[PDB]
Amino acid sequence: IQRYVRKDGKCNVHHDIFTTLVDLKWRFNLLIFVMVYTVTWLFFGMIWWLIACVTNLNGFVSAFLFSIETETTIGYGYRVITDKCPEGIILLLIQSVLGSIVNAFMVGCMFVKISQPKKAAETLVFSTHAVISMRDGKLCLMFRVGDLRNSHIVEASIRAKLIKSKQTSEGEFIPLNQTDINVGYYTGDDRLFLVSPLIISHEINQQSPFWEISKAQLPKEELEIVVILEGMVEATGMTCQARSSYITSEILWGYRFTPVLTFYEVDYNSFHETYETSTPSLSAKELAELAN
Amino acid sequence: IQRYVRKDGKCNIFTTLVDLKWRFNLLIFVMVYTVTWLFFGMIWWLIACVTNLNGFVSAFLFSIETETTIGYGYRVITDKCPEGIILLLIQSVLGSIVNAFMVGCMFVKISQPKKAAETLVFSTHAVISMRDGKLCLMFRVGDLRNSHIVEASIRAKLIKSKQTSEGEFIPLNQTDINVGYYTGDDRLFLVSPLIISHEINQQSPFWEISKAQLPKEELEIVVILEGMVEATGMTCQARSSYITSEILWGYRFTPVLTLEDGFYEVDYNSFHETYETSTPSLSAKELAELANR
Amino acid sequence: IQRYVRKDGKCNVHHDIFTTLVDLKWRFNLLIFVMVYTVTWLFFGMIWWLIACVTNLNGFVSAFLFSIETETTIGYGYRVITDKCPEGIILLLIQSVLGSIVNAFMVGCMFVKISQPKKAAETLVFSTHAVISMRDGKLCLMFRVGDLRNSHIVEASIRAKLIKSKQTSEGEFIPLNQTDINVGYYTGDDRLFLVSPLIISHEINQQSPFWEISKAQLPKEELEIVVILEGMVEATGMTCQARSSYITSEILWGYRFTPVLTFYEVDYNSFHETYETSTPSLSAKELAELAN
Amino acid sequence: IQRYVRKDGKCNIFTTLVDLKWRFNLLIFVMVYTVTWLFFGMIWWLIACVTNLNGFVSAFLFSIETETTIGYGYRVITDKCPEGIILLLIQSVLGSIVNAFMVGCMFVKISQPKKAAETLVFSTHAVISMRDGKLCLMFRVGDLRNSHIVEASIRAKLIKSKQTSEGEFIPLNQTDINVGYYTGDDRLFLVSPLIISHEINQQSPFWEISKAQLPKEELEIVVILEGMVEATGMTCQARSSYITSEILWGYRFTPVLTLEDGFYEVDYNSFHETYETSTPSLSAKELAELANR
Ligand SMILES: [K+]
Ligand SMILES: [K+]
Ligand SMILES: [K+]
Ligand SMILES: [K+]
Repeated sequence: IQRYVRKDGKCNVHHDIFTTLVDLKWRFNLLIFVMVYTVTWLFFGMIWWLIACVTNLNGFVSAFLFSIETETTIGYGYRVITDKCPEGIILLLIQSVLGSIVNAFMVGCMFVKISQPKKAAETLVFSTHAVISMRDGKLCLMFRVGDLRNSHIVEASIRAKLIKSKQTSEGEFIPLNQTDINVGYYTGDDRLFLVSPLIISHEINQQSPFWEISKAQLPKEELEIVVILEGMVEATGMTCQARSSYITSEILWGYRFTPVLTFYEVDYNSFHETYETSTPSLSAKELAELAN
Repeated sequence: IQRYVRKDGKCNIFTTLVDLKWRFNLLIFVMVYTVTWLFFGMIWWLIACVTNLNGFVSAFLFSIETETTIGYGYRVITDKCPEGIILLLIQSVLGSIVNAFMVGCMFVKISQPKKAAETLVFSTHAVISMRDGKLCLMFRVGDLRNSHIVEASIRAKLIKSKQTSEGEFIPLNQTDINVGYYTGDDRLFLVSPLIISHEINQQSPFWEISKAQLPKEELEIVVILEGMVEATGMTCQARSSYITSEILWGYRFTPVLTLEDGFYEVDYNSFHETYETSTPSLSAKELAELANR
Repeated sequence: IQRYVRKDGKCNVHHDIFTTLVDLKWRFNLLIFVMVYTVTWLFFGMIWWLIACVTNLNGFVSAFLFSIETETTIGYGYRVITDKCPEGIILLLIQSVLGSIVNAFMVGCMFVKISQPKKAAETLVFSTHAVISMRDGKLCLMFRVGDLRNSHIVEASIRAKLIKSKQTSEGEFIPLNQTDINVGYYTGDDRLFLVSPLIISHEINQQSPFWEISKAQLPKEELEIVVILEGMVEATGMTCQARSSYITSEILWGYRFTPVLTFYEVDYNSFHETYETSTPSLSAKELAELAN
Repeated sequence: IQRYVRKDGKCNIFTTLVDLKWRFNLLIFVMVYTVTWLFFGMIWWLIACVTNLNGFVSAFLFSIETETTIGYGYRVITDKCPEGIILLLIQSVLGSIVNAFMVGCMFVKISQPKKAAETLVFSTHAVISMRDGKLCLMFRVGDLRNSHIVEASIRAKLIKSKQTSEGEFIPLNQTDINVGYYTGDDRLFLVSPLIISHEINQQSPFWEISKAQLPKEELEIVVILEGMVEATGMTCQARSSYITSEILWGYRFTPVLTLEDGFYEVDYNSFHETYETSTPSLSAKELAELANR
């Protein structure tokens, strides 16, 4: 049994032309466009030849240069239009109208491909390990988060899902039952502001799915913490998502994050790195019972 | 009377054009252009500045070649008149306005949020059965697309008539169904088709409704899903509705998740399918009293 | 002392070029554009005349037709470009680049003006009177809401502000102190779905600013209920706002809305109309005290 | 060390271009076009299909007239070569890509959300004083524009260092300041400049901080306001920051609202202004203990 979300953000789960085109390399992309235009010019060029209104046209090649010069609106005036036919005068209209729509679509896509905010999502980095340790009387599940590029994407919001197999009192099996892990939702502390990389901290309370799990129970647990971080880029109001996961073994008990902060200079080497201090090995449940 | 939202989610001067079908959208535009070319072509003829123009037809080819900015140079402009030099300006400016309406209509017609979430599907039925002691109304949602949805989120309303103690009748009362609102669990991480659960508690409009009352009842659950397309800046939306007959009592969804060679296989044939299980005939209210004693 | 928000949605309170242009009539709008283009053609036409590379140009008028034919990219070829000068060849570049930006800006605006969702906000209608009456044991402040056009804008969300003069224990005067009136926020019942016109219902509870006010107290009260309704149009994901107000005298005690529903045919005449039934004249506070 | 957000809200291949100043934005583009015209012009010369072309300069005017789609017809295309007929296609297609980047950069550069809320202003100072028994941190926000903001909403974070009982130091702890989140009162109806209030209760990071501690403290309040421009589909945003010295203790905002002939007059000179009032020297915590006994 392997994981459901990989550290980078791909799902290990199998099943708008714009959204097709964005996922395509420039190799393949440039190519869509050239074709889409040629096939219109081929199509319309063939209709001029079916119309033979035309000036200086001698072969197949001559009708092409016109079709293009008409649709692109160049019109050198070596190949002009006359009045002797009804059919050619009206084709030019249907062409120039359609030559507008096909253009708009292509530029719409061309923009959507370049506008895509998928690039900004790359510098968004998650810590490699999640750590459970004590923090102000309470046992806290913690992980780091931030951006590798300082300028853009400071505003964001974190959420976390917990995926585990489940069986109900009634016996129904829920394979990937997810429940939301509170990373600051009720307070508005999940609305992040990534000046620097921040430690996101889930407080292990009575509502926490980690309530009754101790240091010993932990590795003997088949759970996965999915982490979704979505933020708005600084130069553009366009927002992008970023995911990483944490399987059971990826969570270190008794550990605490290595502070990356030292003018303010941010040390990106220490980012993923963690250290352990003396931390109770007990479930947050039993710690709270003995606290009372 | 009928429903208000169909299974496919559809309900029962610029907006007018984007609401139209493509087939017509283009047809209107063709007219819209001809009528500008007719109008402006007629003004060139009223101006007769012109070169090689002989009849009505000749002024047209110019009007078009001017507005489309082709200009073959068989029909050029001279200087002898004031009127023609300035018309060309008013034409070329107005030729941008018309163009903008078209591209405007494009961008909008395509990037509408119904057309983005077309890959999001809702299960054909809702089901009412027991989950961990609580009676639950459930339906299934799923993305066929691998292109995930940013800030995906579920919500549902119940459209049923009701009457107050004071004798006030509300013909089409709407009360929101909780589908994870208070916990955050209504913000979906939607990869595998999820089974959304409304826990029929005290606050549920389904609190008092039993197995034998279910068919006799007259109501409509509307299910709405809004996120953002990961790749575009534009929103996606998926609606669906469950009328009283599509809400199966005492049934469960067939699991769509299987482990197949370092990957998990989702069977979308099983997506809609449901199976019957032993489930109480009482309302969630009446079960609460039984368990209370 | 008059109101702060008028029934239509204007504020009785005194104090991006796109947002300037949207508010302008087509009379004035068409006009901005024509000017913006002429002034570029005048400017660039004058630079061709400063350059005198040119073919068949005789007066001021001749340089204009070129400047236009170059910027609009027409180029009839009665006025072509030669090679004898460095200056003209490079101007054409600066023109065609700037002739792109000035165009883009104009079409950007032209779209933003037509795309404006201000029109859809018109058919959005509010009831003329707000009514306080009993509804399932509880005293409820109620008002109607809906769209005059059936097709578009069914999804919306209601919120309500309450504006009243205020003075703190410490003596600070807050002239237009607003507090949010719960019209279904905590439940998600404020997320409307306007199949038909709906009665929005504020439950007068211990949190309600109308808690301690009875039928007698009501007219002797200097309060205003601001009502913001914002919804997304059906054909376009573009969303628009719509406001109406309710001053103290606009709220009828003992009254209940006339049901507009009777296939389903919606009776838009009865929309604003209301009727009174036997309703307790007591503050929701004292009614709850005697209920216990 | 310095702040992270300035008073004006600004902090301390495509995104690279939209982040640039206009002056440069255009300059880059001029190059971007010349280098395409140079490149393609050189391919026409490598092709030498051409009419009236004599030197290097002649191939340029064509390359441009072809890419810009001008085409004067002094330099036309013939049929004798295969190579030239097909280059023109690759050129005219690639001439759209470059154009799209430019318009792309336009649309984006202008409709960025900082540039929309430029009319939203924040008060220069924050103030800490008493309101209806509760100690309150307040700041003022205001729209100079009459064009209102759809779904306007306030939020604030406090950037202060702290240390846990277990000896864990958090260099730049962020804890959200409540400015109406739980009630809905953080959704602003923003016409008149509002005085946003954080009630310094048990949950406030300012709970324990007194008058004499205030200056000695090292923290940063960040204030963020997001709504939508009523007229455009695009978002607007206003940031500002209040460093420890901009938070006046025991002060109050001067009222900006006056009744003047069937209308109300807002004085924006008074917007930023504050006045001192008798206010306790204790923390909101210590006042709570005094009142408790
Ligand atoms: K052209
Ligand atoms: K041309
Ligand atoms: K020509
Ligand atoms: K031409």
